[PDB]
Amino acid sequence: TWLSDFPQAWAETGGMGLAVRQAPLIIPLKATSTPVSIKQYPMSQEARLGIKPHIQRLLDQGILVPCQSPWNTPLLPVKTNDYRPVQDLREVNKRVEDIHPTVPNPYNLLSGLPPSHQWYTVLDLKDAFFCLRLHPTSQPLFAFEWRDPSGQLTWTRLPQGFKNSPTLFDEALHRDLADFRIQHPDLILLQYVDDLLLAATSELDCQQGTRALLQTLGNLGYRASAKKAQICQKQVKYLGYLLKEGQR
Amino acid sequence: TWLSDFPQAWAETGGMGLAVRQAPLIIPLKATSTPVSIKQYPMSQEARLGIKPHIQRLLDQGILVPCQSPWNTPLLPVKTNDYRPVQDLREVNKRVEDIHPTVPNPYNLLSGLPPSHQWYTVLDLKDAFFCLRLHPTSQPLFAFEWRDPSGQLTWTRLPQGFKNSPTLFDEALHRDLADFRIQHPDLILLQYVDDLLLAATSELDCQQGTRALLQTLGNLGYRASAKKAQICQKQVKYLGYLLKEGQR
DNA sequence: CTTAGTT
DNA sequence: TAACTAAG
DNA sequence: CTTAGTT
DNA sequence: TAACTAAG
Ligand SMILES: [Co+3]
Ligand SMILES: [Co+3]
Repeated sequence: TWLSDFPQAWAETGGMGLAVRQAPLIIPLKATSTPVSIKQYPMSQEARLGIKPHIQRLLDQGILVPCQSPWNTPLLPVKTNDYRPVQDLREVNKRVEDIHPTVPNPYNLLSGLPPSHQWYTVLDLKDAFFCLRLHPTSQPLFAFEWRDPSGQLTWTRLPQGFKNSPTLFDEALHRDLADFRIQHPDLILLQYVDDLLLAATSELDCQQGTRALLQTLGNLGYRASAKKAQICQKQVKYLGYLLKEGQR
Repeated sequence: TWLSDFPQAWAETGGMGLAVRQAPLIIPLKATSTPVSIKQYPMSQEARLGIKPHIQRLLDQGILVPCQSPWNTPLLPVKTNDYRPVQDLREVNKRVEDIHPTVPNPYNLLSGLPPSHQWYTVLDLKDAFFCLRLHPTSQPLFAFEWRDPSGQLTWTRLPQGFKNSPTLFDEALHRDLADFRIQHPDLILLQYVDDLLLAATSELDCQQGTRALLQTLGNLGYRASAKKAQICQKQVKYLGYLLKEGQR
């Protein structure tokens, strides 16, 4: 009943997330930056047809909305022999002011894992970035032209490929789990963007903790993949390392 | 009468030099080195004809002599639209043990020039290397095949292109002028392989010094170019620098 | 002649 | 990874 | 589509 | 100074 007991925590049975606690972000520009409008490349009818179902959803979910901006970047058809929209935000990235990296690199992250905690739970957050709202004055930065034969659509949430997206989500989630960290000082919580690791002393403290977290997460607005989940094992796969009794 | 007063000091009127004080050198090998015999490349009759007059002289002067060695390197025709023998000692160089560089680089050499000494004399030594005898056990290293349609000829003096030749001549001449340096402490003598610089306080001390040196050199066995000579000036050309009142 | 070393 | 030079 | 960066 | 890749 791991799934039944926490409906709002899993993407499979929680719909879509929304970090309600987090104010919509602004994307500060470089003092030199001016809009760039890149024309849309043509696109096979098949490609454009495989991309419509995504543009349709995110439009109903209010993640995409129409707009009218001087910023415009191209959209892409990419093949898993299926299609999925991919925006080319490289020219926008060049113009966005950089932020200080806070995401610790995986090695130093795992350093702070006491060997005493041998009961692991691993969760990846589903559509992590969309959980973070964009402030309207920043939304025009990622507009893109769309048409199924027109005009511009942009994002209302932190988008795929925005160079600062992983750092910003990290700062957001660390903020939002600050409480949890305090409510459960016997547990060890590891944070790398969207991938989490919870380690405990006993299989008791692990399950009880995995519930406290899965509840904390659903309420706060994020969603985890019930598929790729790994609940209360002594052996889990976190950020490419294998964890078997404290090794790797 | 600069020329008349010192016949044995100038190559023009002193024939050929011979550092009589210096024992014939040995060329120590690398512990790994074994002879290499490189076959002679063909050679236009014109080239070979322009090279015969040199091979003829150095044979009469006893600088070249016949021999029979496992070492053999190629001889070269080079164009000044005239010919002059040039040996390719590169493969022998690879096999000769290196020696510690003692030749100071020109910058640091000129550093020790007191501005008080503004009266210069500059001399280049003619056929410097041939003034140094080779020990017979080392001579076979630079053999080369010669024929005016055969067999090997080698050198009895330090040869053109031997990688250690300039350092060895420097050590030799510094040795041989150690006395002079002491006999004339008011003069400044500068040594770079074959190019010398003598600087003095007065034009008196310069001329008197240039005589003491030109005599010291002739007796010891070296010869200077009376052509390219520069005697008692306040402005001379030494190792590419211009010396005008202590500048450069 | 070959070749050590160069955007 | 495409010759080109100066030097023996 | 483009393009940052690689013996 | 000859493309070739992965990534947006
Ligand atoms: Co160059
Ligand atoms: Co690679």
